[PDB]
Amino acid sequence: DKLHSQANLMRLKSDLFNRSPMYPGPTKDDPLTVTLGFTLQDIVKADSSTNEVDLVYYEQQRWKLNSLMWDPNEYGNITDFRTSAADIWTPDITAYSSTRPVQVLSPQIAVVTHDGSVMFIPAQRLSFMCDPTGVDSEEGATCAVKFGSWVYSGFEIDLKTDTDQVDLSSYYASSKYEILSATQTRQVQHYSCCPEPYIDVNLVVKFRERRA
Amino acid sequence: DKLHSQANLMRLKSDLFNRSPMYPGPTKDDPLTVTLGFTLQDIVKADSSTNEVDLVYYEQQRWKLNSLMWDPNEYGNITDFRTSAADIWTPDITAYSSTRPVQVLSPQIAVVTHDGSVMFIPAQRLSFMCDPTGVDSEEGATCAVKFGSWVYSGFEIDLKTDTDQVDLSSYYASSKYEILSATQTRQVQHYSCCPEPYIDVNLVVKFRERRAG
Amino acid sequence: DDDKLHSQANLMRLKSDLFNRSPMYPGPTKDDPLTVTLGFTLQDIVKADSSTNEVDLVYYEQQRWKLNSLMWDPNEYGNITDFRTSAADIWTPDITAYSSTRPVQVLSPQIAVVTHDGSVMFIPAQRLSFMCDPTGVDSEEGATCAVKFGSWVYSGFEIDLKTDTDQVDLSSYYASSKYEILSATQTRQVQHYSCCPEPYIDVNLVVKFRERR
Amino acid sequence: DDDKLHSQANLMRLKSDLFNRSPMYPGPTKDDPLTVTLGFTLQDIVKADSSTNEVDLVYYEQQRWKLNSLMWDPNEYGNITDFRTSAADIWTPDITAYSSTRPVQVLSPQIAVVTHDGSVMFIPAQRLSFMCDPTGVDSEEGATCAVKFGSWVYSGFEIDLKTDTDQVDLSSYYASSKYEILSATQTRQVQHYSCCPEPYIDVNLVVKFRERR
Amino acid sequence: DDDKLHSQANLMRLKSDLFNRSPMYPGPTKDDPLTVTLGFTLQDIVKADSSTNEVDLVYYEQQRWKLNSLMWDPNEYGNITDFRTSAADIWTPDITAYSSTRPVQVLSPQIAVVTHDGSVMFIPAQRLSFMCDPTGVDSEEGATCAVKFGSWVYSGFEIDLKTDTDQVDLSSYYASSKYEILSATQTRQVQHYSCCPEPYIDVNLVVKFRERRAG
Ligand SMILES: CN1[C@@H]2CC[C@H]1C[C@@H](OC(=O)c1c[nH]c3ccccc13)C2
Ligand SMILES: CN1[C@@H]2CC[C@H]1C[C@@H](OC(=O)c1c[nH]c3ccccc13)C2
Ligand SMILES: CN1[C@@H]2CC[C@H]1C[C@@H](OC(=O)c1c[nH]c3ccccc13)C2
Ligand SMILES: CN1[C@@H]2CC[C@H]1C[C@@H](OC(=O)c1c[nH]c3ccccc13)C2
Ligand SMILES: CN1[C@@H]2CC[C@H]1C[C@@H](OC(=O)c1c[nH]c3ccccc13)C2
Repeated sequence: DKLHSQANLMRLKSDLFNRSPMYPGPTKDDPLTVTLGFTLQDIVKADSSTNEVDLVYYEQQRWKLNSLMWDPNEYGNITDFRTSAADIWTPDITAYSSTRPVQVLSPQIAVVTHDGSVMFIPAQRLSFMCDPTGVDSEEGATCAVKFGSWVYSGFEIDLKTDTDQVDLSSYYASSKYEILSATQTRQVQHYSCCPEPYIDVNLVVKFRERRA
Repeated sequence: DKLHSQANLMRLKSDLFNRSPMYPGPTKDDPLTVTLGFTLQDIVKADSSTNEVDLVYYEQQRWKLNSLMWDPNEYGNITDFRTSAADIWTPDITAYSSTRPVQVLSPQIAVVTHDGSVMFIPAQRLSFMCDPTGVDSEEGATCAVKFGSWVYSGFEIDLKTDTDQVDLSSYYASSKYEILSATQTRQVQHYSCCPEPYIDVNLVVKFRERRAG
Repeated sequence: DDDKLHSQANLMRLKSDLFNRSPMYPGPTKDDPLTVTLGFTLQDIVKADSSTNEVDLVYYEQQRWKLNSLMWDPNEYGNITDFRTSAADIWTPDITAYSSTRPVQVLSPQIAVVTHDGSVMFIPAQRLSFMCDPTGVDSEEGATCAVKFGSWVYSGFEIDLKTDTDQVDLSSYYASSKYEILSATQTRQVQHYSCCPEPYIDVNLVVKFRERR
Repeated sequence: DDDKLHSQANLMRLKSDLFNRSPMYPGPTKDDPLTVTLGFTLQDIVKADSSTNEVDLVYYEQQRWKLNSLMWDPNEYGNITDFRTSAADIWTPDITAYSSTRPVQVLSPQIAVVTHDGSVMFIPAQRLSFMCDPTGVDSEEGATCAVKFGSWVYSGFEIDLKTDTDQVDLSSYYASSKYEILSATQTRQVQHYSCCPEPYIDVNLVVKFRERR
Repeated sequence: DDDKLHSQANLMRLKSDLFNRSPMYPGPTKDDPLTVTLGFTLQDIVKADSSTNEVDLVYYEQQRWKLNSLMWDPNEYGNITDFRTSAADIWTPDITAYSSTRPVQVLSPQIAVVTHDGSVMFIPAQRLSFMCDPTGVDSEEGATCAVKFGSWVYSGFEIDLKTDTDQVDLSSYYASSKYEILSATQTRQVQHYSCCPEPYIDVNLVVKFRERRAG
């Protein structure tokens, strides 16, 4: 009974991975749109001696590849499966103003659905460039960090959000810092280096030292 | 004789691991219950500048797979064996409010028994979100951290505990912090992101600074 | 959708032909020397530690070189003119900070852009602690420090370096840094060491900076 | 020159026969138990942190055991009596500090010595933080602490431990340490846990130390 | 174009001939012993912590040895006399600090230079924390500390060591370090241990240093 479902799932993964060579990533002729979102859990530290702030959050990443679709009826009605992020292509979404390598807090496992879509939710701790002047005031401090592909232009990787409101409903209630507001907004960057635009989602956080 | 038992173990492992492929993990039609329990060894530090607390504890993980069963009589009466956690599938049990990657303090080796049960006991150090206010009072401070699958819903991984009492019999007797109470409780919740419930075990610790008499 | 499928097979075939149908490039020799263009984009001076004389910089290191072994005719691969690939898939130059005090910490994906003429562009973002006395940083005149970059093991007969400009790119310098940049230059130098009879090449990064006020 | 060629050939053949022809030792069993000889050489107490009750030791661990599967006749292999090999080529015991607070940091190469009677010698140098209250370190009496080392997953029925002496080797203890050693002993102990019907064996390192005067 | 193509081919063939056509060198033995020439270049004393008696040093080690198994005739390979290769491609000696307090942090690419006579030059740069009491560092006489380097697992019957000079290279020492070096020596020694029937060889690096002053 369960033997058959296990066999079917193995067969599906072999047909998708071991049979077909890995996705070479997007191109101008085969571009990809990645949906990004942020769930802020904690501002751990705001360092005014170096202007770095440490955030704990997760990143919702979603995209769709035709090379990952399958007919459930042809695979025991399996409609999704979990797999190691190392078995699939994942986008190179990067903070543009980190000061330390990102520290990964969640399992590098993703969910693949029969329509070819992938959902990958990396939890992480990030130190980024942030002047916390005003954090000890009622108006608070405002910092910002952009997330995008490091190496793919908007012709290969476009980004989008499902909303411009950051999810603060999991934010730690006894953090040293309360969040006043947090937005997440698509932007188009034209850097002086590079003819091709680079797309990003800009996370803007207004925050202050917790005071009743 | 011992040469034989050694060959029997090598055979069993070859049969279990190298014959059928890796267990692809649970599915809604083949769901798995993971039994979780905690053994708290030390509250190492409570940082009020950041509201992070560092715990040293073990996490008892137990589950059972049909694909790991064998007949002991077909293998020289071997009833269990130890093996690298890399040789088997393991659940993606994750602290939901960690602030640093968890640091593993013990060997990544599991015990597999002939009924297909796996016992895995990783010791580790965790920093998590905790406001230690009141730690210097008679009432002490209270913090909590949930643990569960990151990627699997309750329809794929369920959790349970064998007791609601955290195991304190190995708690370091000269810690800077004394434990007032430690409980572990199964919870079910919905997140706005997904239509399925997710299961966690919530570790709640009440603690205060040790004082001399 | 077949056209998207075709474009993918073209890319998969090109990489297969460049990488898997030949052994990696063995690096440069006296007979086939390489020129690496180096350029720096200063993002932030994060920290200036006067107790240890170390300064920490966040910057991109632009690296560019060209190999005949990476050339292809786009017309034979459906007009594919460039592609992105893991820096592990190709040879990369061993460009090293000569006065680092800690291992460089990499902040961006290790992915390069390869073009049909055989040119490679690799732009790693990095945090570097290097040797620097920040005395004067809290004055109008400010502090001056310098760090040299070059091959560790190739002399100027095998790896030559150049810059496209002597001016460090400051267009991405963090506007609310603790430190403002008075000037930042990048200059090719040639050195002889006592060890070795051949000259080594480096690019010297000189940065003048002061506490923002 | 030719003879060195023969010697190298003989060693490569031995290693190939021991490692590539037969599978790796699956570890000890109830029917084929193993005794590991364990001893400690304490080099330094680096740090004692009274705010977290963690002490940091630098030491080496002497580990020795013997496997029939690693035996060979020297006459079959050009009179070779022993060799050095990566610890990855062989099974090693999962000897673990029961009260560490951070992952152990390895200071020496992961290479072991294998002798023709199947005995193995492995001497990992390490830095360990462990649970220790340094109260009294600033007195003439000093402070005492203890840390036990044993297998994480094998009971006394699979791995037994022994010591050649109960005296910790202090002959390489750093003479200018912040802490002088008053005593250091290593004692086999048998412990029962409520979790487990089988006892586990450990070597308990007890150190008495004080601030150098 | 065609001259460069050819030289690349010769090098590719040489490396294949050295690495794939025989298994990787099993290291030295009593019958096939090796001498490593060792030397130190000190770049910076970054930190001297008197709360724990640890000093942090950035330096590089010059390591040289020679193997018959890495020899070739340049005339057979387009007159190639040397090449650069990943240190993972070759055996390297397990030269270890005897009194480190933290793992070494590597600051240079792990690549060595191989020459047709079978000699290997490997120059690992690193930051080392080692056991060192800095008392007297705030005085004219300074502080003196020492750290030995040698093989961890091979005795003198398998790995011998030599220096080219007793004078540590201080020419590249960081001129604006918090600490000035008064002197640095590097001396071969023989150590006998109770564990083992034969002695182990080390180079003892002795450094006299003090807080930088003026005038
Ligand atoms: C997301 N991106 C990061 C920064 C901009 C965009 C693309 C990559 O940067 C570049 O290509 C260059 C930067 N500076 C340069 C100078 C000469 C050539 C290229 C670049 C990585
Ligand atoms: C234990 N889990 C963590 C958080 C909830 C549950 C499942 C995983 O989260 C998601 O799938 C999403 C979170 N936020 C989202 C937003 C849009 C789509 C998916 C998600 C990882
Ligand atoms: C950029 N480089 C670093 C330092 C100089 C140049 C080449 C490499 O060093 C050497 O080969 C030697 C240094 N000191 C030595 C002493 C004896 C033999 C060789 C060397 C690495
Ligand atoms: C050295 N060892 C460490 C601790 C005891 C011995 C064996 C391992 O622990 C267990 O199996 C359990 C601990 N607590 C438990 C609770 C339920 C089931 C098993 C255990 C790891
Ligand atoms: C450089 N070396 C370090 C220390 C001496 C030499 C060889 C290695 O040590 C041993 O084998 C033992 C030390 N102490 C012991 C006690 C019983 C058995 C072996 C050893 C590592």
